[PDB]
Amino acid sequence: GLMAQMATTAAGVAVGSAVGHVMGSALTGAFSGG
Amino acid sequence: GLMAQMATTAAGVAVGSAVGHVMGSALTGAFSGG
Amino acid sequence: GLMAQMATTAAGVAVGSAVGHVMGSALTGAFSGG
Amino acid sequence: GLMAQMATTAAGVAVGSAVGHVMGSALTGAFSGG
Amino acid sequence: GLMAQMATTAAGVAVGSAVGHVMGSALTGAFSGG
Amino acid sequence: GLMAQMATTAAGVAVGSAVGHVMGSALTGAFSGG
Amino acid sequence: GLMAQMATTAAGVAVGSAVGHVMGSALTGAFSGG
Amino acid sequence: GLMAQMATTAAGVAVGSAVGHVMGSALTGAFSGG
Amino acid sequence: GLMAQMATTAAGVAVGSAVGHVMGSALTGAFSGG
Amino acid sequence: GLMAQMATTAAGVAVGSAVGHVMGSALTGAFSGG
Amino acid sequence: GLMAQMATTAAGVAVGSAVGHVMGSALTGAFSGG
Amino acid sequence: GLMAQMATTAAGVAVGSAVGHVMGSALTGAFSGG
Amino acid sequence: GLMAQMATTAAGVAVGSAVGHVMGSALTGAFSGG
Amino acid sequence: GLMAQMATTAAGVAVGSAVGHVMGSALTGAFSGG
Amino acid sequence: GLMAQMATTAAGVAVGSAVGHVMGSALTGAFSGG
Amino acid sequence: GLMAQMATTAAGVAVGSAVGHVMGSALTGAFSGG
Amino acid sequence: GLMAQMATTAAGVAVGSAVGHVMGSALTGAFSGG
Amino acid sequence: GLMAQMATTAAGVAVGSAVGHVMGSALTGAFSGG
Repeated sequence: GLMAQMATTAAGVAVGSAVGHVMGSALTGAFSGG
Repeated sequence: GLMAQMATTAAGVAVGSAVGHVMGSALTGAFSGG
Repeated sequence: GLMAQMATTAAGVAVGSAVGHVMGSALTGAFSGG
Repeated sequence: GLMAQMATTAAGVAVGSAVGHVMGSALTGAFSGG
Repeated sequence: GLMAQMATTAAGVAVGSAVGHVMGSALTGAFSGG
Repeated sequence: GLMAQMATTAAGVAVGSAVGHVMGSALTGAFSGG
Repeated sequence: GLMAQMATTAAGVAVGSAVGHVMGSALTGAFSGG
Repeated sequence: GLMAQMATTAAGVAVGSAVGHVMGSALTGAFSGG
Repeated sequence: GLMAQMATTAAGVAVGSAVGHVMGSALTGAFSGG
Repeated sequence: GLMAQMATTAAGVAVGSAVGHVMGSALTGAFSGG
Repeated sequence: GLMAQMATTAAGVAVGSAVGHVMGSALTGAFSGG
Repeated sequence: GLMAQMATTAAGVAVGSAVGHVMGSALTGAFSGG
Repeated sequence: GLMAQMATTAAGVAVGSAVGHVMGSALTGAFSGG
Repeated sequence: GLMAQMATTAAGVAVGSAVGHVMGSALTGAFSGG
Repeated sequence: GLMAQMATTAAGVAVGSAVGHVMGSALTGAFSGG
Repeated sequence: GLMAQMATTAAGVAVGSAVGHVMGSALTGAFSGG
Repeated sequence: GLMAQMATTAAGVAVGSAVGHVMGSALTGAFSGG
Repeated sequence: GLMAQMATTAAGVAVGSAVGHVMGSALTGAFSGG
């Protein structure tokens, strides 16, 4: 099979932009205030 | 089969924009205030 | 079969915009105030 | 006087998030399909 | 005087979230299909 | 006077995040499909 | 007066993140598809 | 099968932009305030 | 007066991150597809 | 099979830009405030 | 007056990171596809 | 199979840009504030 | 007056990192595909 | 199989640019504030 | 007045890093594909 | 199999640029503030 | 007045690193593909 | 098999540039502030 992700961005003026892609992966994260 | 995600963004002026894609993945997260 | 997600955004002026896609994934999250 | 904007975000798992702030500015944008 | 805007967001799992703030500004936008 | 913008972000797992700040500025943008 | 912008980001795992600050500036942009 | 990720970005003026790709990987992260 | 911009970033694992600051400047950009 | 990641960036003026690619790898990170 | 920009970055593992500062400058750029 | 990563960057003016590629590797990192 | 820019970077493992500073300068650039 | 990484960069004016490639390697790093 | 730029970098392992400083200068560049 | 890394850089004016390649190697590093 | 630029770099292992400083100078460059 | 690394650099004016290649080697480094 075909598994694809696409993301096209166009702008006259851009201040903040971000693109993130995740495919077939294991992500684990922990956060502690103190 | 075909599994696809698409996201097109166009703007004259953009201040805050973000695109996120997740496919076939395991994500685990924990948050603690203190 | 075909499983697709699409999202097109166009604007003259954009201040806050975000796009999120989730497909065939396991997401677990925990939040603690203190 | 005091003019302030605040935005706090916390999440166990976040896929798409964006924050935009505009203060005392002139923004002009134009969009054309073709 | 005091002019403030606040926005707090907390979630165990978040897919799409966006925050936008506008204060004392001039925004002009135009859109054309073709 | 005091003019301040703040934005705090915390997450166990983050895929797409973006922060944009505009203060006392002139932004002009134009977009053309073809 | 005091004009300040702040942005703090913390995450266990981050894939896409971006921070943009604009203060007292003139930005002009033009986009053409063809 | 074919597994592909694409991300095209075009802008007249860009201040903050970031692109992140993850495929078939194991990511583990830990955060401690103090 | 005091004009300051701050941006602090901390993460266990970071794939894509970018920080941009603009203060008291003139930016002009043009884009042409062909 | 074919596993490919692509990222094209074009801009008249760019201040902050970053591209990150991860494929078939093990990443482990730890952060301590003090 | 005092005009300062600060940017601190800390991470256990970093793949793509970039920091850009612009102050009191004139930037002009042009892009042509062909 | 074929495993490839590509990243093309073009800009009239670039201040901060960085490209990072990781393939089939083991990365371990530790951070301590004090 | 005082005009200063600071950028501190610390990481256990870093693959791609870049820092750019511009102050009181004139930058002009042109790009042509062919 | 074929495992390749490519990165092409072109700019009229470039202040900060860096390219990093990692393939089939073991990287270990430790950081201590004091 | 005082005009200073600082950039400190520390890492356990660094593959690609670059630092660029521009102050009170005129930079002109031209690029041609063919 | 074929394992190749390529990196081409072209610019009218370049202030800071660096290219790093790692293939099939063991890298270990330690950092101590004091 | 005082105009100073500083750049300190420390790393356990460094593969690619470069530092560039420009102050009060005129730089002109031209590039031609053929 | 074939294991090759290539890096081509061309610029009208270059101030800081460095190229580093590592293949099939063991690198160990230690750093101490005092």
